[PDB]
Amino acid sequence: MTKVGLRIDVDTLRGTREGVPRLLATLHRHGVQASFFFSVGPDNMGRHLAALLAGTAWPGKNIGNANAGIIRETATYHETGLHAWDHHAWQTHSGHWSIRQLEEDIARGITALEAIIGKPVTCSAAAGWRADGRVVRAKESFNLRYNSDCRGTTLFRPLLMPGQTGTPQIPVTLPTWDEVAQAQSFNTWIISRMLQDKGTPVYTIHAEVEGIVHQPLFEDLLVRARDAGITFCPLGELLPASPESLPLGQIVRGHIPGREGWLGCQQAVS
Repeated sequence: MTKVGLRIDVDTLRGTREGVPRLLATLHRHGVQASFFFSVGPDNMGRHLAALLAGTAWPGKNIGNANAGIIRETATYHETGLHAWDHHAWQTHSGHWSIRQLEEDIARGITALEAIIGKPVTCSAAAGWRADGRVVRAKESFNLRYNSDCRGTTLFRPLLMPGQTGTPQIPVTLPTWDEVAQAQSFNTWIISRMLQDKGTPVYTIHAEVEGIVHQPLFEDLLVRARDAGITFCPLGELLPASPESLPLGQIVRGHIPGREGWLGCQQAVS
């Protein structure tokens, strides 16, 4: 039996409203505990040009204000953490932002999420994986249990400077749907990839996709993974008792097939 961390990205109001409760019903039926990362601030996801009315040229609606009961309900049965304040803003401008500006944005998000759920937030994940070393320094202020800011191969402590390591990093090791899409073969291929990972396999889905349109597909993936020997757990479950066991690494600006843009890429040391 093979533990695969299941991460779920929520980036829009409609993913939170309609995607998450369907995901909650599905995961409850199939005994699966997962890890949700909520975008709680403005839905400006439309500015990339229902998404046509997603803050395309006007302030977007607060996702966490408009869904504070779903979010609350999620954090009752799942590890819960912070995806973004303004997802569009982070993935578009964070690479030019000062370390103060990254700190301030993570603050805004963490506060909104703790206002909704009423308990400490222990993990986070940069929108679009738009993170690097500066984001590591900015996230060190909040001293979270772990963070999932990059694509890599296995969990690791980032090295901030010689002798000092940061808050542990739980990378996404597997490609996503939208990077590979045939649809009926994708489940069989991703299960193969989950079973042959040499690291710690962490899979990422999106509440806008696997929670809405491709919910029957993702529920099939649940069934087949149970049978091929896989069990999905929240990412934090993959940490050992001592973060000392985790290897040293960094996050650097790299590129991945299927994504247009740079993103955070785990690396080894010097």
